Amino acid sequence: SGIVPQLQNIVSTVNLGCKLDLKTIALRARNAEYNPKRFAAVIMRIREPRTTALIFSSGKMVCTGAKSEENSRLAARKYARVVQKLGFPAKFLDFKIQNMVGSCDVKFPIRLEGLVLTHQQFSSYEPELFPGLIYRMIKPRIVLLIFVSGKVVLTGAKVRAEIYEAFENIYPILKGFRK
DNA sequence: CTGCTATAAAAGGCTG
DNA sequence: CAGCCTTTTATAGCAG
Repeated sequence: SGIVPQLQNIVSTVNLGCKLDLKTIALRARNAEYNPKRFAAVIMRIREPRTTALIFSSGKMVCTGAKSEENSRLAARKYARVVQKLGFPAKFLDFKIQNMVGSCDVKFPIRLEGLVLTHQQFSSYEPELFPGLIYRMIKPRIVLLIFVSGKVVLTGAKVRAEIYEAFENIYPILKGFRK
């Protein structure tokens, strides 16, 4: 297509390998908060890579907001180090990229009303509920949110190649419905 | 503007 | 048990 989807968000998980005292973490770490009555984890943030972590008493952690796999792992290690420095016997076990989000612009308006008819088996489009056509692709297994503006969001990927494969698969289809 | 509408994914505690 | 809740991010509609 000559168009490369840009990564906008990465969700990763890692296991610190030890029970954690969320109250202690919340009290001592800057940009760390804990309100068990609202959510069961410590919400911690760092400005670089700009991300947000959810740290559970179990030792498991969720890292969100990075723009790349590297940046996601880098952020996860920084959060792990913070917990480690606090005094907990933290490890860095089974780090894994769980979801990746990409977006691009095909630079032409799309006749979503048309796409939905021909690709009924993969599309959900109710403009009065949400303006984007939701395309549930099978191979690769990725969900695309296709807009009239020609903007496209792709999500559900574990590796970037899946975002690229999905976009390359949809491109010839969107061209067939230029508005 | 805010907070909804929809998408994926994980963590784990909570309600139904 | 299932499903909600929170967190992130592109996208773009809506009522207040």
